[PDB]
Amino acid sequence: APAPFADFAPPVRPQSTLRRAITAAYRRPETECLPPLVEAATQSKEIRDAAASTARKLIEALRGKGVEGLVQEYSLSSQEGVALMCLAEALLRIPDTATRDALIRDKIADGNWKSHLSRSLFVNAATWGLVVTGKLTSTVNDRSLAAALTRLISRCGEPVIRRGVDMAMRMMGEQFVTGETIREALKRSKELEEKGFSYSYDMLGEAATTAADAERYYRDYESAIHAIGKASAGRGIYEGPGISIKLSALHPRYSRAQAARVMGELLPRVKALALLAKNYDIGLNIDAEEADRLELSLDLLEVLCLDGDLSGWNGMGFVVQAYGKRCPFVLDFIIDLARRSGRRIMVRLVKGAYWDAEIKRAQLDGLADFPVFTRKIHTDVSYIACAAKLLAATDVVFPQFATHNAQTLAAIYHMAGKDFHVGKYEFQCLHGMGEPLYEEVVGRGKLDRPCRIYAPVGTHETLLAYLVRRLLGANSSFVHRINDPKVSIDELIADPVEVVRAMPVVGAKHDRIALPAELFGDARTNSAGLDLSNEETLASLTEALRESAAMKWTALPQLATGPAAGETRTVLNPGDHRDVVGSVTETSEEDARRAVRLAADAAPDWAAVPPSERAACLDRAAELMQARMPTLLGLIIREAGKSALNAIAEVREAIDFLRYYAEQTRRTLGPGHGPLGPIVCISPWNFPLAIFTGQIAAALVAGNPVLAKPAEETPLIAAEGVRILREAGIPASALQLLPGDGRVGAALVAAAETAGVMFTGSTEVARLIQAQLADRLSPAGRPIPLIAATGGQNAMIVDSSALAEQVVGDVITSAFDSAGQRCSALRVLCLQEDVADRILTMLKGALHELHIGRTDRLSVDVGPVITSEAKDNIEKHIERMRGLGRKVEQIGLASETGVGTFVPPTIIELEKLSDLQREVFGPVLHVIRYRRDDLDRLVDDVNATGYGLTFGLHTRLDETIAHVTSRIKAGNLYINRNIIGAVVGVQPFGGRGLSGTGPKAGGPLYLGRLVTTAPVPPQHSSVHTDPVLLDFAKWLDGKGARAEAEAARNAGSSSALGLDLELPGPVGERNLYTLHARGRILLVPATESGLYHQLAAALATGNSVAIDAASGLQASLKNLPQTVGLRVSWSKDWAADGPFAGALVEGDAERIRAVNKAIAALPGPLLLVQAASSGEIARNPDAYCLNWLVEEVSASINTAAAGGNASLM
Ligand SMILES: Cc1cc2c(cc1C)N(C[C@H](O)[C@H](O)[C@H](O)COP(=O)(O)OP(=O)(O)OC[C@H]1O[C@@H](n3cnc4c(N)ncnc43)[C@H](O)[C@@H]1O)c1[nH]c(=O)[nH]c(=O)c1N2
Ligand SMILES: NC(=O)c1ccc[n+]([C@@H]2O[C@H](COP(=O)([O-])OP(=O)(O)OC[C@H]3O[C@@H](n4cnc5c(N)ncnc54)[C@H](O)[C@@H]3O)[C@@H](O)[C@H]2O)c1
Ligand SMILES: *C(=O)CC[C@H](N)C(=O)O
Ligand SMILES: [Mg+2]
Repeated sequence: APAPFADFAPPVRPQSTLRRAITAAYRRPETECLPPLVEAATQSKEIRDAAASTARKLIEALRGKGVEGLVQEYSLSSQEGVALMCLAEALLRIPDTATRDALIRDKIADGNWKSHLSRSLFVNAATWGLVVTGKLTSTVNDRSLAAALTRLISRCGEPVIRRGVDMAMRMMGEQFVTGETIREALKRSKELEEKGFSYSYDMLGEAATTAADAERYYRDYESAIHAIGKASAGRGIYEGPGISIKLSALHPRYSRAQAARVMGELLPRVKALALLAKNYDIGLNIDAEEADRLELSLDLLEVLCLDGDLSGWNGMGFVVQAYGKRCPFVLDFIIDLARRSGRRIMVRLVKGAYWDAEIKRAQLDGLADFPVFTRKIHTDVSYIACAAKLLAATDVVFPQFATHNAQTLAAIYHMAGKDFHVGKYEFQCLHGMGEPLYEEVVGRGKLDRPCRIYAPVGTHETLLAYLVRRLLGANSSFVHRINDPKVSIDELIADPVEVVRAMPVVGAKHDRIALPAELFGDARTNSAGLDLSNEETLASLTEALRESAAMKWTALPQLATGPAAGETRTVLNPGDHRDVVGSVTETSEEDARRAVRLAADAAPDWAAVPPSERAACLDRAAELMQARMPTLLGLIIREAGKSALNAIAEVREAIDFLRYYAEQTRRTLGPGHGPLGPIVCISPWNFPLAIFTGQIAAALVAGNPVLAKPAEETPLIAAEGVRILREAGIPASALQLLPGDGRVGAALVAAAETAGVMFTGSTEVARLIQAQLADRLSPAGRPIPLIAATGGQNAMIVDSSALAEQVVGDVITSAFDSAGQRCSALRVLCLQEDVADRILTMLKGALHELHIGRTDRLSVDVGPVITSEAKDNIEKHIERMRGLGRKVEQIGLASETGVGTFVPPTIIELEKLSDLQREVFGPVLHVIRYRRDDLDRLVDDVNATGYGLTFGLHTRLDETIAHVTSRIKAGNLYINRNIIGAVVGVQPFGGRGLSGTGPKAGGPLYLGRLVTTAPVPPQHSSVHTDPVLLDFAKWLDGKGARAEAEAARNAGSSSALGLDLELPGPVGERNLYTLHARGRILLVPATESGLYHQLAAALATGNSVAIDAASGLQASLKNLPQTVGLRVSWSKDWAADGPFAGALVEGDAERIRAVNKAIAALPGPLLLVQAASSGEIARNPDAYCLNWLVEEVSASINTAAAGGNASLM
């Protein structure tokens, strides 16, 4: 068999000294990067004065030389302007100019435009918003825009419509693009080519999703090289036109993880285009993209420049991004490569276009620092220093200075000195934007320095795809400052080098941008990830992973008295059974019962450890796991079948649980919050470290000793987690490990001294535990608390406003990551009928680009399922659907998978959602289509499964967001992003119905469930009072029940219903946390006062009730106000009147036990039950705790989804 990790992530080539200098600078501190940049960018006082003069002379011409004018002519509001442009865009999608004018004249200008024009008019309004207002809104308020469009048409008629159409036509055909086609762009370029300009054409392709998209982009590029070469007609690479390409357009898996495919499949295609450009002797420039593709692209640039088939041509070009901390070392490397190869490489120096996306990515991944600067002035100094380096090597490279900043331009112009010849260097600008400035530079009558115009080419659809990124003209852009008339010229010709030099601390990070580790401020330290695009990281990880596979991992029954003997068997890698991972010794049912007794007898000693010291253990346990992360990664990869990327996330999530529960402890717990006692923690195989650790850390920090029962498939990583927690100071008596199967779990739950159970697993097993536990009562006569986190049937809804490329990406990740073995995984994709065929073609194309196999290779996307039984179960489902006529799409599996348990990613097209009647825990996406008027019915079908865990929605339309998020009943919502990877303390995780009891893991109510008296969580309060509660309290006052009326009003104030908070997280995301009503609560009263207390508790938290008619208390609620009676029903057959969302029970100990057994028999969800005796209701106003009568909802909205980040102005 192949040696573990012997082929994890070998580099494309051995890393030269010059390449190593690049990698070493990836995330270098910003205070280290600047001093050498300032040294390099300095110039004589004489030069700086001449620079500021030239830069002032340029800026004064500009100030002395469209959509705004339209808004003025018709006195449009901002929303009218935006809506008018969306209307124009949709009228231009009408091809025949005469048909269009007839629709305007006879139907639009008069009738409701809403009849004549399956896709909102306002799909692109975020982009038109930028045009009109200069500000970017992530989503579209389509009801506001509809009203504005009606208003402006009813006011001004066909004339305003005509003017909108012509404006949009001019902007889309001549301003945003030089032309719609390359032939048209070439015809339009004649005029400025005569005035001394040159051109390079950008064909607006990028981010291929399928093989078909990449082939299409390739032939687009090929056919443009022909038109450009023919038009060039021998002018050469400096005077004549060239083309610019993006590598992500030519392959659907352009990434370091797929480097072998990139060199074998993408390189040959770039070489064939370059050969064509060589024959016409035109430039071919490789555009720069995200920071994690930079070094990968250098390997393509190296091979192309050493390829003798391309010799004799100096047209190959390459962009370098000055906002990147690697820029000067990249330039050293290129300059040396130009010397070795003898190719005069065309180096286009830009600042960079992905800034806010890079900030968000680094934060999300928990990396050590950013790969770009965080102050714009730092990018300027870097640009000017790299320009000096490039102007010293014009013998071997051709520098191309792409900038619109007049201060940068003047600096470069004077730095280059008096000698110039065409071919020494050039400036560059963007079509429609930079000509005014550079019409003051080009020509013998100005500065006599040439400028290449970068010219987008594309249809309306194409230009709009990333027209937002191109606009971002933000609060720090030179283009934005030259307009702003409160900015003086003296301000605009300020020298960035001298300003940075005289700052108190050179190169300081931006004050308002958090390093990834500091995302949560003083609350806690963020866990740290690893950069799998960093060759140094991959190299050192390769060795640690190899060394992890040599260990003899074991897991034993670690009882309080010491290791126990038992039945021993191997643990095999699910991706290859020949790979023995370790040995597990499993627990006898006798030692299971014995461990509970030792924990019971040791419980007082652990409760007596002060909360702050308990949390301090957890903080030490977090630090141990961060240090051992590489070794833990390797065990999770091989024991549980996970990819390295999913193993990193899992170890982070364990670290985060430990620090989050430690901080929550420091915020809440005191002497009056006593532990429950021994808690049994039972966990699933699919997050074998994270969920394992989170349940145990919570229970322990709340003062409870713990019996940890790991899933039988993943004991080894569990045993390691317990080793670490004990090393951190958890005493052996406080944390005992009991490996084994469901019998060991069932014996622990049943044991006499078990005070609480934390279960994560399947819904049916949680139903068996609930049944065990209804037989039992605590020594105080109350039910044994149960937290059950169970399965999901998670849907995503996509309408015709979504961007297919974003959707396919989020779907492929949500459904097939970890082979779909996430409780959160996407199970049902719901596609609006108009875009269903297009998205499904893309999805299937992207499916076939996934790599399935054993997960000790970075190249693997989808690993094995955990066992042969899981495989057989998943494959039964697939073949059933296949036998019912449903279209089934499956990738092909390589024969190497036969040594493991694999299921291929699978797409199944269903007719109705009720076709699918059970959670299928594998890589199996079901697809259904819906018509837009049936959206509300669709949300019902989603809710009707009974599950309620994760849910996703892709739309740009506020009315659809409002509608859908107010009707879906699920605990974790996701807008315009994937639906997996909830982050501790940011998206507190957990659902409702068949998906769990709550409270949410990694949320502020979790610890309260594990003590006898719940504390008040941080920020847990609400100023809102439920109005039916208030009517009930008045009814009680009317009936003479003064004391109960007062209790009712106190419950109204104590309720946290309506709490609405935003939680700190990464930039580019809004993460919200809210408390809602749970639903209909089953009330089982014994006395009239008991019923009034129960009803006040339920109403104060927004719930309706079903009251046990067998109680005989019907006459205690005569003459209810109508508002309260709407919320009240009576029930004789509890099972018929479900599903309920909780229960309140009054009785003595045996009444409680009987009612509890009858509630556990109700079909459907596990109910969170609270019981109290009549005397407890009288003595304790919190006998029924309001924390468990509300439902937590987490929502995460990707606010960078329109293409940029507004807040990072
Ligand atoms: C001809 C041509 C061709 C291209 C490009 C430009 C031109 C003129 N660009 C885009 C370029 O990188 C840049 O985004 C804009 O052109 C604006 O730069 P200026 O010098 O015009 O303006 P300006 O001088 O106002 O500089 C603005 C720039 O500063 C940076 N910035 C803003 N805030 C910052 C902060 N807080 N911290 C650090 N930096 C900050 C950004 O890079 C921003 O673009 C590009 N880009 C790319 O990545 N790949 C490519 O292939 C191209 N192609
Ligand atoms: N809501 C969540 O946060 C969440 C997270 C992960 C997984 N899950 C769910 O867990 C399931 C997959 O994991 P699984 O296959 O390991 O679950 P499972 O129900 O098969 O097994 C879970 C655990 O319970 C034990 N067990 C089995 N029978 C038992 C019994 N009669 N009494 C006591 N313990 C018993 C097992 O040994 C194991 O430790 C899926 O349904 C998935 O959706 C939910
Ligand atoms: C379920 O398996 C846990 C999944 C995790 N919380 C996530 O991916 O959100
Ligand atoms: Mg099982």
